[PDB]
Amino acid sequence: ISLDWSTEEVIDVVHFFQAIEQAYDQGIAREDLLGKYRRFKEIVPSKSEEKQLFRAYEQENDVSCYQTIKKAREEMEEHIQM
Amino acid sequence: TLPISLDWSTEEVIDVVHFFQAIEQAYDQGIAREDLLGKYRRFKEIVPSKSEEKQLFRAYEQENDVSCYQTIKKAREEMEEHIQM
Ligand SMILES: [Mg+2]
Repeated sequence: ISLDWSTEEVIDVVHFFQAIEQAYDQGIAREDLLGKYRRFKEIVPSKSEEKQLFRAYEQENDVSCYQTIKKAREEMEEHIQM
Repeated sequence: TLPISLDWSTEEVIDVVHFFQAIEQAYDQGIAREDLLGKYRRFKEIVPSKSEEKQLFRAYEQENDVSCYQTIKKAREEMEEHIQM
């Protein structure tokens, strides 16, 4: 059973997608991006919901939320640029 | 015609498992268009190669009465949210 979001949670999710965009712009610190992702997953624990949000966001933006986060999780590079 | 070998992470294996389960769900009680496509999108993140995708669909369909192509095609082209094959 899923839980509805508080206004604070909505903002945290907005910040997450803005972090993804930042990765494709001037870049973002690994620690920053992972922190935004950690928070995103606290709010969206469902793997299915995550996939739906990622696809919906990518429909209008030429980015890959999955590949960006995968890189941040697996690589030790301090600065991430997609 | 090269013999395919797949190198996926643990989570990616499960993402692929969820994709095929999604296709099966479409033939059972049905599934939401958005969920199905979300899982197909992830499948393509893991299997960007069209040749690998084609062979995986074939491998699954050889033992399961479903059509990955028909299901995703219908989902992509039609607007109804509830998809049932
Ligand atoms: Mg409710």
